[PDB]
Amino acid sequence: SFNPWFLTGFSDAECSFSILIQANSKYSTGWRIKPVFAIGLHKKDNELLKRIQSYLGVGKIHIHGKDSIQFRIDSPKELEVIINHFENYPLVTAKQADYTLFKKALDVIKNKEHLSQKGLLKLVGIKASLNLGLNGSLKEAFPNWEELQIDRPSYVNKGIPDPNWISGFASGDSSFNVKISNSPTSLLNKRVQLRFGIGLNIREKALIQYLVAYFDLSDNLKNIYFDLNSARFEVVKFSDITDKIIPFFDKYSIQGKKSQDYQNFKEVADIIKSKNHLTSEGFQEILDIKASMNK
DNA sequence: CCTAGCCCACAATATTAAGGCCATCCCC
DNA sequence: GGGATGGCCTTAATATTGTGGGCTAGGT
Ligand SMILES: [Ca+2]
Ligand SMILES: [Ca+2]
Repeated sequence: SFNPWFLTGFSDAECSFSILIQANSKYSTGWRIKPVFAIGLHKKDNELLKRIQSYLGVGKIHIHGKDSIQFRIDSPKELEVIINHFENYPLVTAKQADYTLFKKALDVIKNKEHLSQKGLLKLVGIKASLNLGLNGSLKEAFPNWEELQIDRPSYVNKGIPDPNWISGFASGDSSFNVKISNSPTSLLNKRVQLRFGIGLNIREKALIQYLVAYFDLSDNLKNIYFDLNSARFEVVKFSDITDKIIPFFDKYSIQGKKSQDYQNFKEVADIIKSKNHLTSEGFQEILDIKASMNK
């Protein structure tokens, strides 16, 4: 029906676990509490989110913006489903720490304890270390938030669990693109390369290393980059793309809007492999393909 | 009244999708 | 060594997580 590791991979890429504490005097604490699991996608991926909706058997899909939709689960009863899933197919990235805090928050909630002052203070303390933390509104309303705040759970990376996790994740958080460049020394005075990359935040250094080892690219100790904010890898060696990247994703396939892109990626790979990118007709073919990708 | 169900829609910054150009390879 | 690819480094414009707000119903 729907591979469960892909779902965890896609969720590592795309989901978010929020606990919203919204100011509202119609409530007895002055605050409403909203637990939200959410994946936001372009309107073009409504069918992917519908598949996810049936797989889980819970959740609703709503208009999210001019050309976007959101799959949302906000009920504590229905969130039992999404929690059970991840207990069985755990998040691989640091998101797992946001998830752990979301669980703790949800216990306060399932026990109606968020409707007391003691419970609210607990949630502020949990929310302090969750995603973007407290807005200004909460810091004003709870000046002692620093003391309430809880230790972010520490995150040690235990590895890639299943090849489907990779395609789930890559479906949301990888890039397939055409790298056009000037070439003085070539007869066309222009040049093409294919590029597959994944760019994450530096706290995922270990994951980026585990990924490059998984594809069998780790050879040489390079094409991996650690900027101060970003850990990244990019494959541009045509043989590496042809023999390691494509064969993987032919088997564990990219899903959603990025598959239209993977498909064009391969079209271009077919043109290069046949040396037709050295003719101007072919190089235009590629430029035309490129224009229509990711855009 | 006091709550959650359900829905639409913004924010700012991490991400996504590239682009420049030196180093290096190899068929010839 | 002409003609091509590999790889390190850089970056803009805005999707992407993450969030904010309000209408509604139902129990008590
Ligand atoms: Ca992501
Ligand atoms: Ca993504």
